[PDB]
Amino acid sequence: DITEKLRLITRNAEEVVTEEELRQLIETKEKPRAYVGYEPSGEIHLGHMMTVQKLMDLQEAGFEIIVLLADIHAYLNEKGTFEEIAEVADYNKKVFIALGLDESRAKFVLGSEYQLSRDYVLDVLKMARITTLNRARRSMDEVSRRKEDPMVSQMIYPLMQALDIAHLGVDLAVGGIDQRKIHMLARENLPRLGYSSPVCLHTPILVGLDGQKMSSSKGNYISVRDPPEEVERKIRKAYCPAGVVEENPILDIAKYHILPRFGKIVVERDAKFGGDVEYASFEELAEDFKSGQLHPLDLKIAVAKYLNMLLEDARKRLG
Amino acid sequence: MDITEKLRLITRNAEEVVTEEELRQLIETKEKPRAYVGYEPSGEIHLGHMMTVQKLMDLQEAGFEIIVLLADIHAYLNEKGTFEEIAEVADYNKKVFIALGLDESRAKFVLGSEYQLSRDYVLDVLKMARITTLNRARRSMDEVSRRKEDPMVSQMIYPLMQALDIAHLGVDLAVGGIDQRKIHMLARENLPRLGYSSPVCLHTPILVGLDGQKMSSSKGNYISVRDPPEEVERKIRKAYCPAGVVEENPILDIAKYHILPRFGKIVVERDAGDVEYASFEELAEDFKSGQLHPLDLKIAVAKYLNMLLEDARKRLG
Ligand SMILES: N[C@@H](Cc1ccc(O)cc1)C(=O)O
Ligand SMILES: N[C@@H](Cc1ccc(O)cc1)C(=O)O
Repeated sequence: DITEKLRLITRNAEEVVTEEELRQLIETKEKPRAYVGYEPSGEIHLGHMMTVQKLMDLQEAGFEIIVLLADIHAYLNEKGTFEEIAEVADYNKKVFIALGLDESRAKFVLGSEYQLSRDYVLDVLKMARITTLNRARRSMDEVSRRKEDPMVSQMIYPLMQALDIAHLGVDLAVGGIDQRKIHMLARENLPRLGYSSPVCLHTPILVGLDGQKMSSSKGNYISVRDPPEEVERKIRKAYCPAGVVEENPILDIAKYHILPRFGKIVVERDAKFGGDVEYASFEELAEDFKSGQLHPLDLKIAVAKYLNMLLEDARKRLG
Repeated sequence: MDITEKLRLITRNAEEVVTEEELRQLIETKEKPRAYVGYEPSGEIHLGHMMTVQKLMDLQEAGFEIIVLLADIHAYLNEKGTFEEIAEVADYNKKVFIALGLDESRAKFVLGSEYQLSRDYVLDVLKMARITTLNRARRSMDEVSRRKEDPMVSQMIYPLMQALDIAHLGVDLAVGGIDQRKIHMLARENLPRLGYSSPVCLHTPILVGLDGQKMSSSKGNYISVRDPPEEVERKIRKAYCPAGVVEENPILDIAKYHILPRFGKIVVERDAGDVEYASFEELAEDFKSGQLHPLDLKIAVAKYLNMLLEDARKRLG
């Protein structure tokens, strides 16, 4: 079964640090623990669903799952007042549950629950003493709200993230590939504090609907709160080059959200365009897209329909 | 004493007071204003430390409650050693400061780790970090950090904590060498943003070494409280003491900052013509004119410094 759980765990993962460690981890200790941390956000979008889906894969593969609602991190990264963040954190927990991470499959933890404890703060000070400002600053390049002229709070942020792995008893740290430098810092520094180096699983960074970097500004992304009509509109005008698989926003939704959740995707089409076709794997879909057998217009309609089913169900649970 | 005498005593030998207006108001409105000086525990206590110790004595004489913060966590963040090593040095420093005159009967001692790891304090550190730019924090540590470039993250946290010590210790007047000015300005601007009062700051000058240059452990151009009498005499005899020149003259500075304030007067033996100086102005005037020769001044300075250190070592045990 090791082989099949390894396949599921690494599905749609961009990188695993390291493969061997992950394998031996599944071997020794039949109770592996993985987590993902999230700065509470008023808007939960496909990007979040990227790592959420990976947590569901892991839970299906036998892992214990922890979801860290990193409220202190959100504060340090200028996401608002403690009060505002506390409210978004509760909202986020509801959504994650509604998306499938129910409290019987995952344990939700609030950073403030332990990040102000004496043992944790002392570790932060030790981490700060052995970490150069340079290394810390560089680890935050793709994470900090401020790339240039950051606040001291953003330099403390990576140290705390690394410590969250140790204090939550995590064996596998899951996160987007933009968390890579922070995870390497953890692997290098945690042992110096008497903690084990974590295995890391990185997911790819989803490009926005326009084919460029996803940005809260442009709004080139889909939120779990977007109504069916809005989802349809955004997909309709999304960048989707015919025969181009990589960096294709629509293909990405099929690959990362629909197929993993539904198993297959039916693309209804008029007879003159080929008639209804069903894809049991992404490689089959991509192959037809690459060859021109599957046209962007038909794929878009199907992706919008499945995504809407996904979100509708989410809202249903969300009550 | 009246307000005038208190202000003269407090500002005596200060390089800067931020601000004198705030200081007068503090004294006129608060019954027991509080002042402090923080020190990273150090293996060697020297005349530089005795400079701020004397200022705390002046403040206490003026009615202030004085606190000595043994900043153990700060020493750790500024790479002074393991917690174990720093703890031992902190204990030693406390005994030395008590021996020098800041006895537990007249000053309160606080160890940083007693409160710097508490929830309320740590939360304030996060709040301070949130409103302080890395650039300002780094710049404030220019003359404080052990690492000029390539500093550790611990050294960027350091100034935030020093600023917060002022609020958490209930301090009204922060005392420190002029090299602490940037951290103090950070405190004056950001503490109010966290809902705390802006402290009055009093800065003492940086004491030049015995060769007239920057004190350095490499040179040994300074007097340590542990130096035996003959070593103090040897170091003073050999010290930079430019004839007729007063500014940053190491020997005249010892008379100015340590002897006159403490003994109230300084007797200099001279052949027939012993002279008693009651003010540094009188002493300096005679030095500039040539009426007071460097050799005679050196012998007197060594004598008084040895009385001070000998007494301290006796109290130390
Ligand atoms: N750094 C993560 C959030 C996070 C915070 C703390 C952690 O322990 C883990 C993850 C992000 O940018 O999404
Ligand atoms: N920064 C001071 C030490 C200090 C530490 C903490 C304080 O609150 C005050 C002072 C020095 O360099 O000597």
